[PDB]
Order: sequence, then structure tokens, then C-alpha cells
Amino acid sequence: MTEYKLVVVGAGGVGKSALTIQLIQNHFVDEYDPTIEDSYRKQVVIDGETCLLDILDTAGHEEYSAMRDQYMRTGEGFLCVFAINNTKSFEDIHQYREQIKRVKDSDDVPMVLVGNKCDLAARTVESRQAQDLARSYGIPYIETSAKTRQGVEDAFYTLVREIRQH
Amino acid sequence: MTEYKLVVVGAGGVGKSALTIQLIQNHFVDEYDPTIEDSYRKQVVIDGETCLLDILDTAGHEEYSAMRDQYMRTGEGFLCVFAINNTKSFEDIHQYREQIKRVKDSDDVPMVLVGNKCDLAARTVESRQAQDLARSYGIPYIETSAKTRQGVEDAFYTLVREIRQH
Ligand SMILES: Nc1nc2c(ncn2[C@@H]2O[C@H](COP(=O)(O)OP(=O)(O)NP(=O)(O)O)[C@@H](O)[C@H]2O)c(=O)[nH]1
Ligand SMILES: Nc1nc2c(ncn2[C@@H]2O[C@H](COP(=O)(O)OP(=O)(O)NP(=O)(O)O)[C@@H](O)[C@H]2O)c(=O)[nH]1
Ligand SMILES: [Mg+2]
Ligand SMILES: [Mg+2]
Repeated sequence: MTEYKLVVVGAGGVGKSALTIQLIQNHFVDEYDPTIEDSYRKQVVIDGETCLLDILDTAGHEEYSAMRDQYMRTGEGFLCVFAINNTKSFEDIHQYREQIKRVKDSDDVPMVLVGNKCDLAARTVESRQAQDLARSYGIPYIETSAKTRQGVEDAFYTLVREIRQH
Repeated sequence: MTEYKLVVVGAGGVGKSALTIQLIQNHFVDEYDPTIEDSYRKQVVIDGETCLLDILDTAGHEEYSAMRDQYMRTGEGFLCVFAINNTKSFEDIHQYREQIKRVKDSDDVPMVLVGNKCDLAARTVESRQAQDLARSYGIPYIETSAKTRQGVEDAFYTLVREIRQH
């Protein structure tokens, strides 16, 4: 079947693992549990086609330097996550977008900027500015909540459809 | 606020009204009830921005000839619906795609092909062929169910994001 190689990327503590666990195992993890690397494979059906989602869950900071080169090389699509209450995680997004362009020799590489944690009332990153960043890059922007499950299927599936259309 | 002028288009009986009612009033209509025109305005929030969705619910066949010219003129985005158990409604999609290009003087006009009724087990339109049609046009393809609510927020919101990015 079609496999879709997704890698979820972004800063430490943004919720990429609680995103991937909501999708894969339907429940919110409120644990402190930093990732070196976790891989989830799941036979799924998206718009009538069956496919296996092969998600790679990555570390926020880690040793992880040109040591990211290797997974952004194999990955077809990227979820670029930041949290809407962490202004620096929003700013580090240019670090990941460019390095993914550098290792991929591409300017269009299927991607989607995910503003996570939109259940929390004290936010510091307005959607207007986050939507501009995503329009600057020619990329979809989607706000999520791994607490509430708001938009997690939407981030994942829009990204698969971005790969389908590239 | 941003308003988003959506018009839902496609053949008679495909479920465009049960799509719009699922979205607007959360319930499945299993009624025989043909549309001349219905308009739904709803303040909503999509990815942190508040906006009013101004949906125009249209007739499948009707008198409706160059009398469609007027709404495809005002509309910003289109949901092009067919049902996955009605092969001719899948084929009439080129009628609507071209006329929307003709009245809009455009080749990229925000749109999304919706394969409705994916709860029903006897289907005649494979997703593979429907996904090709949507890749031919450079358009998202999304399967829905107004019975089950599967994918109705996904058809509507992907379409708003298509307008945001155009
Ligand atoms: N309120 C709220 N909390 C969330 C959300 N997603 C994750 N969290 C919380 O945020 C913290 C970090 O979550 P985690 O998913 O481990 O983040 P990570 O970005 O994957 N961390 P790492 O970079 O080290 O791999 C946890 O306490 C988790 O419960 C969300 O949508 N909203
Ligand atoms: N099983 C199933 N039935 C549906 C679905 N959507 C609509 N229906 C049924 O299909 C029939 C036609 O629905 P309707 O929404 O009125 O279609 P329309 O395309 O809007 N008709 P018109 O072109 O005349 O405006 C109704 O009996 C309705 O209950 C769906 O997702 N699945
Ligand atoms: Mg993690
Ligand atoms: Mg109708």
C-alpha cells in the first residue's frame, strides 16, 4: 500500500509526541517524557485509500545537529510544530524549514505549520502572525490541541493530502 | 471580520444540503427536499481566526443555466460535490469546474472535490479515480459523510484554507 513517511518536528516540549499519541492511541499524555526518537506505523484509511502512516517522532533539541539530516532525508512530509504560548518555539520554525529545504534540495517540500495547545488561554503567538508565516512559505497553517484532540486529524491528514498533491 | 463566501455545487441529490446542515445545525437530514437556494451565515472560528461562513446552498439541476453565472461570480471558494455511488454525478463535475473557470476568468479558483456518502457500501466511484481527477485539476480531494459526519468539517475547512492561501 502507499506508505506516507511523516516526520514531526519542532522545539522541545511543543506537544509533538502528544500529537502523535492522540492520533495513534487516542489519549492525552500529560507526562514529562523527552524523546530521542519514536516510530509509529499505522495502517489507516484516508479518503477511501488505505495506507500505512509511518510517523517519526523526533527530539526538540538533543545532540541533534547535522544528525537531523538523515530523517529529513527519508521523510516525505513534515509537521512543523510550535505551541501558541511559547514565542521562541514559533521563531525556531525557520531553523527547521530551512534545514529541511537544504537537505532536500527543494523549496516545495510538503509541510504544514501546526500551532499546538490552543486550549490554553494565555497565548503569546497570535494566529494572524502564524498564518502570515505559513502564507509566506506557501504552506497550510493548522491549530491543534493534543489535550482536547482539536485539529489533530486535521494536521495529519492535510499533510498527507499535501504529499498526494506534490 | 473576514467573511468567506462559499458556494456548494454539484448534481441533484448528492448531499450538498445535508453537508451544509451537518455543519450549520448538526444533524442528518434524511428528507426528500430539493433546493432552489438556501443561504447560511455563521460566525465561526477556524484556526484561531474568527470569521463568518457565508454558504450558499444551490440546486442540482433546476432552471439553473447561465443563471449559475451570478453566484459563481460572488463566491470565493467552491465545494464540488458528487456521491461515491452515482457515477454520472462524478462526471458532471467537469461541467461545474469549467463554468466556474469561465465566469471567473481563472484557472486557479479555490475549490475542493468532495466525494459524499462514504458510509454506503455499494460504491461505483473508486477513490483512486476521484483522487486523480482532483490531482489533474490542482485541487484537494475529500470524502465525506453527512450521515456519519465523517469529513464534513474537513471539506469546509480545507476550502477556507484554500482561500486563505490563494
Ligand atoms: N495544554 C496542553 N498540554 C499539552 C498539549 N500537548 C502537549 N501538552 C503537554 O506539553 C508537555 C510536553 O509534551 P510532549 O508531547 O512531551 O512535547 P514534545 O514536544 O513532544 N517534547 P520533546 O521535544 O522533548 O520531544 C507535556 O506535559 C504535555 O502533556 C496540548 O495540546 N495542550
Ligand atoms: N447515506 C447517505 N445519505 C445521504 C448523505 N447525504 C445526503 N444523504 C441523503 O441523500 C438524499 C439527498 O440529500 P440532499 O442533501 O437533499 O441532496 P442535494 O444534493 O442537496 N439535493 P438538491 O440538488 O436537489 O439540492 C437525502 O435522502 C439525504 O438524506 C450521506 O452522506 N450519506
Ligand atoms: Mg517528544
Ligand atoms: Mg439541496
